[PDB]
Amino acid sequence: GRLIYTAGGYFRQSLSYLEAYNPSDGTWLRLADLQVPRSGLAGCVVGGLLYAVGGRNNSPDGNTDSSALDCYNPMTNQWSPCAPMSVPRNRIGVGVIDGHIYAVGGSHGCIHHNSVERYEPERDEWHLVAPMLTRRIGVGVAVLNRLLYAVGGFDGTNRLNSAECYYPERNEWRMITAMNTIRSGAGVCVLHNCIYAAGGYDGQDQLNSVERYDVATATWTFVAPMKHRRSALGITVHQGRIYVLGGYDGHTFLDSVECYDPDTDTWSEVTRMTSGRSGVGVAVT
Ligand SMILES: CC(=O)N1CCC[C@H]1C(=O)N[C@@H]1COC(=O)c2ccccc2C[S@](=O)C[C@H](C(=O)N(C)C)NC1=O
Ligand SMILES: [Cl-]
Repeated sequence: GRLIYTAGGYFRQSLSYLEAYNPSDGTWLRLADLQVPRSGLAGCVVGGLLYAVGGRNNSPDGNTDSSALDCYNPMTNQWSPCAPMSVPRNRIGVGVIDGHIYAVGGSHGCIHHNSVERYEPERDEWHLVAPMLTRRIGVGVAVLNRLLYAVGGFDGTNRLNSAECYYPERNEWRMITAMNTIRSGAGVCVLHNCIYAAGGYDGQDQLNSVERYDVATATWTFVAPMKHRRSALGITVHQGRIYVLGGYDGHTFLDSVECYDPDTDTWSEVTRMTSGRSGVGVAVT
């Protein structure tokens, strides 16, 4: 029984919520709140532990970008602080290779990072790796063939359709085929050896379009669009299906959870979050 965890988010301000959805019985679990509210964070799992990486705490009285790394133990229902990153990273992308967390791009105030750093849970240490070829905030990160892909985002001036690839063994980045659509704040994940980029914002509108990268043909192909246009959505893969959680559609903060079936190329609404929010960190354990 694996659960879909949603951490933080934004609605009126940055949120502390930690909730877990059970796709089998359709139930929601209210877990221990994050010690610090955060939106624009990313979640990941290493060794059955959930990690909440970066983000920003938006409050009516002030905002603070986060360099924090926090660890949640499902067995104890406890958050424990870990070593912080070298810099705050709001609107971050995260990816796991060999139980090591890569924190990719994001912003700190006026600064749009191209820097990337890697966390080692065994040492509780962050180390900078080679920076990306492009500054990317609202970046989608996917791990495919033990390579770390950084997909779309925003560079401080322009929203990107470009994508690049990190080779951990060689410690280097290379540009790959650009997507068909410019996407900042999309849901990026890997399903059946493909990278999916669902939703996002193109500089004008929130998107419902979904495209997938096939490594063999090095091409991006459009698949069935989602029912809702959404940017700042949470995304995950559970039992061979894609789940998109919340986001912003240009008018409202969505509580909608859609599920993608690759066999039928269809999306369906599976549940609703307890409240609408955007900028959540999502992971499965
Ligand atoms: C104008 C604006 O963004 N404001 C004004 C001050 C607070 C901030 C706000 O409200 N941010 C939240 C949280 O967003 C995120 O965590 C996030 C995470 C990843 C990528 C991108 C985003 C942005 S999201 O794609 C754009 C969407 C929006 O345009 N409005 C609601 C008007 N904003 C949001 O949901
Ligand atoms: Cl924000």
